[PDB]
Amino acid sequence: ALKDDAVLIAARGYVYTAAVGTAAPTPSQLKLIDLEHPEAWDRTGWDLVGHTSEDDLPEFGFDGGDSEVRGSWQKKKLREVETEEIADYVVINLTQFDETALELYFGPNQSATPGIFGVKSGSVVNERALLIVIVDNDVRLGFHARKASLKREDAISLATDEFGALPVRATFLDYQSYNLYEWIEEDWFNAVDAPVVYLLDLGGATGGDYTLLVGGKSTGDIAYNANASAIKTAIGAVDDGVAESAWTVTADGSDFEISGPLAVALGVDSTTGGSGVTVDVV
Amino acid sequence: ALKDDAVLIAARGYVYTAAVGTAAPTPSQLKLIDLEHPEAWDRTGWDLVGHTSEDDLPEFGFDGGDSEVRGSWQKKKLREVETEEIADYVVINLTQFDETALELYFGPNQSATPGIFGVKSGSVVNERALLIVIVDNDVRLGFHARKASLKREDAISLATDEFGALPVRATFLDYQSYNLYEWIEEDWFNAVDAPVVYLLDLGGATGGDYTLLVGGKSTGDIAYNANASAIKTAIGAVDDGVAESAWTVTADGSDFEISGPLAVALGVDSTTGGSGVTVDVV
Amino acid sequence: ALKDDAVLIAARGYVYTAAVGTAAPTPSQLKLIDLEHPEAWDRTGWDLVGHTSEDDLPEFGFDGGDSEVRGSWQKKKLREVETEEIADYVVINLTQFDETALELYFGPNQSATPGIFGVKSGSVVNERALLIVIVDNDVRLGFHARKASLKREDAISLATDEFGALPVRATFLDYQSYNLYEWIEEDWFNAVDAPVVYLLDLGGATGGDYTLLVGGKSTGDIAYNANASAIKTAIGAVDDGVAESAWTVTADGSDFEISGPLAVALGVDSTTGGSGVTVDVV
Amino acid sequence: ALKDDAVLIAARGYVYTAAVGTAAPTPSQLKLIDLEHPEAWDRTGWDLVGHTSEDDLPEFGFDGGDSEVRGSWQKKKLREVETEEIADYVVINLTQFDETALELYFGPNQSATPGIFGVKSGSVVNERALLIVIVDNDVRLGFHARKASLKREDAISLATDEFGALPVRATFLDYQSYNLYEWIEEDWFNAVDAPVVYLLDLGGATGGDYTLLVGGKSTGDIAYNANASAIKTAIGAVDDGVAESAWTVTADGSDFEISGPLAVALGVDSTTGGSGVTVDVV
Amino acid sequence: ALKDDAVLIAARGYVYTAAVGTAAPTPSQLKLIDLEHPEAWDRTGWDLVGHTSEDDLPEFGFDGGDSEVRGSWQKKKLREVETEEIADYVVINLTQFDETALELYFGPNQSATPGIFGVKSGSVVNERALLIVIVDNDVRLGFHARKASLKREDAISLATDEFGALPVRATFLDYQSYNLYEWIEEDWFNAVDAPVVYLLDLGGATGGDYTLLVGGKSTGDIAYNANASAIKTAIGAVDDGVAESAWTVTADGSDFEISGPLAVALGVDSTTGGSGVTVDVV
Repeated sequence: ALKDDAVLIAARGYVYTAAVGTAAPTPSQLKLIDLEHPEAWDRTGWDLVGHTSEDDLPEFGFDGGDSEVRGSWQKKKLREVETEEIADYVVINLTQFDETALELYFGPNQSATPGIFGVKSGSVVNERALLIVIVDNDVRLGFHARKASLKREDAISLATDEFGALPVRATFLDYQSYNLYEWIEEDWFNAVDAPVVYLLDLGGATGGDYTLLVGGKSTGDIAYNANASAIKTAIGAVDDGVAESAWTVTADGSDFEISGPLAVALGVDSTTGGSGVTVDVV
Repeated sequence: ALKDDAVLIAARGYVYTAAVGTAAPTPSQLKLIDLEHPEAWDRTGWDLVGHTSEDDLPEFGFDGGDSEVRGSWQKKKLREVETEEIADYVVINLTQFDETALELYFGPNQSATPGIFGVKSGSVVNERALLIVIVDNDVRLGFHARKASLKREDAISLATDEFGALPVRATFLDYQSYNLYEWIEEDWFNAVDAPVVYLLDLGGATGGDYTLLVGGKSTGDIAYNANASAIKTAIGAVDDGVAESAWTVTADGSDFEISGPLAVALGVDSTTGGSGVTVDVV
Repeated sequence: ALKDDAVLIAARGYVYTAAVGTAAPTPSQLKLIDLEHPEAWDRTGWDLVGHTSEDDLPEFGFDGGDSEVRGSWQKKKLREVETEEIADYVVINLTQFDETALELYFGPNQSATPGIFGVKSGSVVNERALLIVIVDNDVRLGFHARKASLKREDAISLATDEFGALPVRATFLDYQSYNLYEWIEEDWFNAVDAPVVYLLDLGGATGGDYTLLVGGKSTGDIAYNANASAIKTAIGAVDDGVAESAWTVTADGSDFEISGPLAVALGVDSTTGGSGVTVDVV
Repeated sequence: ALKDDAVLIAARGYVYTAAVGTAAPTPSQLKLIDLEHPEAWDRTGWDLVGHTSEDDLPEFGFDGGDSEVRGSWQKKKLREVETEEIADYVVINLTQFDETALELYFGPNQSATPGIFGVKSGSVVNERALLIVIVDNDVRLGFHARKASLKREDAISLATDEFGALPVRATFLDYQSYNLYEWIEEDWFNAVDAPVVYLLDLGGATGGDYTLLVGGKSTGDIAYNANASAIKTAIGAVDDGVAESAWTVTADGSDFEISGPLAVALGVDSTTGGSGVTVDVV
Repeated sequence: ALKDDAVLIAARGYVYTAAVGTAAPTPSQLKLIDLEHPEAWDRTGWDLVGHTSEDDLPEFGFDGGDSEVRGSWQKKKLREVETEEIADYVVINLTQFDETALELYFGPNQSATPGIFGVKSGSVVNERALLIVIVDNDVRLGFHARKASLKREDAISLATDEFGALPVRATFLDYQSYNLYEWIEEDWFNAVDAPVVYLLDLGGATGGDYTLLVGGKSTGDIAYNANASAIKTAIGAVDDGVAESAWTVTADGSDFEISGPLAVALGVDSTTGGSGVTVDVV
């Protein structure tokens, strides 16, 4: 279904890392968590990766994944076969230059003396857990990987007016029978299939009649004191392809549930009392 | 011929998916369905895939089709032959981060937990039927594939001022006896030579209780010596998608002419017997 | 051989198609035919492909034609060879989504059902004749191929703010003893060597004198009373590489028709009232 | 048609806001409303925005809408296309500096303490429903929008001569099933298309004759006791060819009434007794 | 050459619309129609657009039309070309706010309820035919666009001291091989020449058999044409708005000559006395 609440702009976001395997905040915690302070979290061990580029948001790419359509002499297209496997990564453009951000790009500090960061000959291993939180007016698309192997992706960028940047690629590694990686919103994933209810209210009406509008098409006159079976009858009697048995209607005085296969609204109202009729959605 | 009705401009459109092999709404239904609610339709089983990007529309690409002109020593240019056969697809840029629209990009949820969606490996099988309805003015060009294999086309896009995108390539695969895919629009493809008319008999009968069928559904019942308006309003049955204003009827007292946007058939023949009744195309 | 009328701009134009081998309008008919009604022509069998994009006109490309020069130890750089045979084509961007334009891009309709256009796996032949008429402001350069093989050249283009398009490539194939393709225009292919001639009016102005500007050199003064031989030797007097044997001068009664190796223009007029002196092409 | 009372001068007016989606008063019960008091209206939830400026009235602008005329190589001037979607908005200038004016412009108060309105780093979402009323001599055109995104349009004005003001732009946006905004006035939109009728009242006549006129043209004398068909014949008999069959005529009280495609009036009158003949629209 | 009649001043005017393709009144009707009542004309169904700004007269602008001069390496100036085709339009400042004006600004009314006018998005199509009649000294330069696509030009204008306005642009489009617009005036655009005459030749004739077409309808019966000029007070009495003084008539022996503002056509009188009366143009 088309949901307008789940279309996402990445307007601000945060990136965290920890020793491999650490649990991210649970999907109920992630909406209450304070993002700038990993020292305050109930899921301890996360810490911030430092500032990250506004121009270069994390690129959730892949490499490999080529495939060909194959078939017999008889039927030319019957399976699509992978030539080589997908491998999954994210590219992160760090911009802070502390040890806390050079360590992801170069690997662990190779010298112990104060005020320097030392580097050795190549092929160091730098596996780390990764958490990312993309935040849009307090909707929070969370992403977590139990293990990722980090490597530098391209040269260190410098400029005279833009920020310098340390582009690092995290490649996702399968860890200890956990998932490869994982997305964390309470309201969007494995959520309960609750049908839409139009919450009609007669609003203190007295005398006269009103008309429902369903799928953009209008029913007849509904009396200010009509019952649930009559309302269900009048919606089902709209010339619009769905039977009466497709609908439900349930009552509490002025309050009604209406629910079924199409959108419901109000056309004309002449019910001469209170606010007149209204229609909310649950 | 040149026609100005058929220069498509595709300003809005809806993308739907279903389990492999499910049929689309027919050419005469496509002109009448409510597009935003797939649970209302005849030809059930479709689900709306969610928001699709307004700039990166579905691209109907193909790979292969490499072709060479050939001929023998005596006759230099006699055939054009395909060195590689046409592997055929449509690329949809989904822009919604629900389970309903990640499932096409990553395969099924792979975890039990409420509020989480997980990933395991690069390889998955994700085969679906596809329907696209492309709308401008009143023309609604449909496109239907009985079986398509879905894979991710490239990286998840993110930006600070434009919606994040989940691009999937649907690649078409051959499904038993059926076409690889069908374009659907009643006004254009296989169009009838002249606007169709159906005959109906009163035939010198008596007593004359009978029932019609339109759009696969039975009318209200019709009596002896019925007026053209009485037949027209009985054909205007509220089980259908079509208003009485769209139908037309005419008569010679013995015989009737009927015409409109759906086919007419005899639902139940005249209960009194006698000379009986029939219905057919003129 | 500079001819400004023959410098073509394709500002408007038409594309037609018919069963293989069908004959185009003769060059003398091509000036008379009504280009939007092929049903009316003296050459029966043509019909239009429908609308074509304005931005992307027919592209008369070719593939192959690679060649090299080769020799022997006996004899250096002996002969050229064409190492693969040149393969002409034209690409037409159709824009109707009607059956009359889907059938060129997808081959024949694979479904008998009214309102749908089925497509199937594998190769489809779709050989047919082609006629194109390019209409530069009342000159009509036609082009005809008695057999072309039509294949889809690229993806269907869809956009929200520009007409959708179906690129078809028509490769040209040899048919019987006929040419591969022909350009048809009565004025300027295989036409007569029409003489270029100048008319010196002299239609009044009894008294006074004028020069003539020949090849951009002025001759001296000549009087209104002059005869054909006097005009000839005055034209022949200039320094510029030509003499009285190269020129011709003739008269329609004090009104001179002249020809030769160089252009002639009015130079300077000083004749009496009456506006007689003027020179221009026949 | 020309309607001299549908020409609007925006001499006075009022502006109101509410939570997203709340209904405005219906047009029946917009005539009765007390506009200074948005408490105790027909439909509740509205609040007054405060004093809007007296010279810089609300302006119903829009952004985008650049459209271009598309074509084809065969025929140009096919359908026109919008290259940008029209973004309707209204700009309102508020002369008040109280919290009810500042929370439209800055978004909600960022401070809890009495007697201050603290504000903070921007990007604040401020969606609101909007109602505007224009008042002109007892006709009262209203306007209503279900959702608008309010934002600051330009700098705050201050001066020593005339009141300061805050400019705010309300961009209209879609909100579920409903229209973008709706104009409200009872006698104008969707009102019954009733034809014009003229009463011809004989004013207490006792004898004599009179000339009627139509479209500025007179007709021959009508007796004080002429019947409906006689006057219908005589008014239909004039030069201009609006013949008898174009006219409807009726009678009661010994008077007559006329209706038809041209306006009617009284010319010369010789009728004895009473006021003489009388005629006007009824 | 110059004349002072054709120096238009546009002191008053009218603007009309209708369904696409309908025909304006002919040049000889436009001189005698009554402009305020489109239901009276018997040309077709036009409707009057309502009041228009009394000082923002219609602006017949255009977009595009840019041009430059092309050449060659030999010759620098050989033809002028236009890089964009002329996109013609007219801008009309409507000023009444009734539905008959708002339909042209916002497109057709999207709300079904009494007293509410609604709108939802761009990509609406609002094709109409357009007629403008520009009046001074009762000369009437008409203008007629066969198909025009109306859109809003800029914002609704509201003011405290002069009328509000609804600026619409109508862009002219090609319809079905007609002119994209026409200017209509019988005295100016063609046949600026001595007035047309029709000759009737009586032949061999007897008796009061009669019929004579003028303006498409028969004149009333006349006895044997037996008196000179006696066709006056019949022509100029059954005349559709052009009385006796408009008609100039002469007769001698077998010959009657007739001239005036509307065409005389076929007639046949006094049959069986010989060859009968006959008619032709001079």
